[PDB]
Amino acid sequence: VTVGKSAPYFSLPNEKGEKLSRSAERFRNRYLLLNFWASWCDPQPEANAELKRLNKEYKKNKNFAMLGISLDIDREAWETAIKKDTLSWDQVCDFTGLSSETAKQYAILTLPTNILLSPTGKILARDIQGEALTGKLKELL
Amino acid sequence: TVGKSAPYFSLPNEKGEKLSRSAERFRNRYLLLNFWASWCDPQPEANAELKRLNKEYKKNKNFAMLGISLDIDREAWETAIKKDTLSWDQVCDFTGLSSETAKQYAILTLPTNILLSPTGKILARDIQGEALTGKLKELL
Amino acid sequence: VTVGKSAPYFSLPNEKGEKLSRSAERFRNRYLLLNFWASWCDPQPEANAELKRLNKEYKKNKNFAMLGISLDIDREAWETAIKKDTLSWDQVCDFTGLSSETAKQYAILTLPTNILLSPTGKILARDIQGEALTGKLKELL
Amino acid sequence: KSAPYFSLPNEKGEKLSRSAERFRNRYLLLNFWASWCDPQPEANAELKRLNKEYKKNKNFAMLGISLDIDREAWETAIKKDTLSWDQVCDFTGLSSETAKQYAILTLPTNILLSPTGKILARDIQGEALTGKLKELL
Repeated sequence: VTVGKSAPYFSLPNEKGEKLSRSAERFRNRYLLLNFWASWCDPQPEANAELKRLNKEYKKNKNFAMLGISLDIDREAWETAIKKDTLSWDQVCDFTGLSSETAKQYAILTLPTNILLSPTGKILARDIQGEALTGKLKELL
Repeated sequence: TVGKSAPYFSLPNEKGEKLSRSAERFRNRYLLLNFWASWCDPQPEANAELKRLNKEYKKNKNFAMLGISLDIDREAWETAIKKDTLSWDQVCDFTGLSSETAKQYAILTLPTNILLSPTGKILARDIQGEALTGKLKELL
Repeated sequence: VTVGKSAPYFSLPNEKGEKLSRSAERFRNRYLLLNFWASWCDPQPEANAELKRLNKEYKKNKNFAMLGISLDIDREAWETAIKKDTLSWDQVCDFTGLSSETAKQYAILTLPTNILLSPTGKILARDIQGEALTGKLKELL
Repeated sequence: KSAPYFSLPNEKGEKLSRSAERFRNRYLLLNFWASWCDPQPEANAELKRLNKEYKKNKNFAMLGISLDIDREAWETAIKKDTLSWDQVCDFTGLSSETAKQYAILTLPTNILLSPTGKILARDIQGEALTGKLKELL
């Protein structure tokens, strides 16, 4: 799952229990930024500022979506961090933690970690953050 | 607690009748205990996933679910049971935070799920989401 | 530990690991409001708003103090709630959770619960909240 | 339950196991942590106090197991927080097989083992930790 490979399938429940995949209508045929995080890693002030910024900036852009994938094991901790940190974009978590199959299939090694996917489900960037991320999204969007 | 025997309990249900694991409706089955209380139930998805499981395995005779509440008020307890349609067996002995059941099962926070094997061994605890449903999908 | 009994001894670590007891300089000779809570029981907007009001109203008043005693078992979850909810007063937690010795000795049955102590360490009111708490303190201070 | 086998390299690159001379036949406190996820200072401050308190007690040892993937962040953290007891890391991160086998789901996490390798307690902090050790040692 290096850059240019196909992104592994996922189907993970959101804050309302609805399972989301890349082929959901909110995500299909878009550049999709996945941000892997967990409440038990907070605070992440710098990582969340960049994400919040990108979420406001491309709010209306139909070619972009963001999905938070949490490695929380407790839905109360997960929701509390979503509310406290205003994580307003789509959020999913299957409460498996460090043993998460999705983290393992995405080869995620530390948290937080951003993975950028192309409209055809190809990995375009791994652990992209900061200026490099703002830059990349400017070019692509 | 994983691997040790589940402590004995005898707790009254909504009608006032005492239940233990040796009850006919529980014995020799995988038994999911969910500890909860109406006064500490801040995430609706906790009950919704248990409702989905109750529906999904209701015809499986090797599975049963038991809600144990740390409520202290019978009326708040029955009200939450109806409000969220907690259909499976429901017990409560009205001791609250000093519940001896909770202390023997090493229940430290609410809500907590504990999965017991047919001979009463603790197989898993504190499980939610895929950690809960994948484990059950494997056992049943 | 009914009203008019002695408050049991406690010695519990705060956010910096210092053990606090009723005999600490910050609490001695003061009316002491204990609030028992847990991050795993949130949100509690009504309860917190009430405590936050009192904290502010009586900040200058050297005869009144507040102490949050949490039944959290995880430091991170407890701190996250302290910050999200701005629980500025003193906070202690020994990470024993719902079987806590302190909870049991104060005969706390549910959460959140307030216990009001006198300067001599005697129990003035158990499970006191809302208007009854605002009026009781006006009357005492 | 029994403690899975591991063999992990320390700061000097030597492999350590529960069977190592320095751990064998002792109560062993394992602390799982990483420098990239250590947001609460009191986690380490309490372990440092225990390291100090039980220093002479030869029935007891501590081992830190880090999920770091960068040797320089790992050692910097060890020096900064003065993590003076034994430290291992094998640089696999969240994919750590040791973390998976000990069912470590979140960080930090403490696991207490008996001399014979059985998991006596896990996920304990504060009085849950210091009280259980007082009662064993």
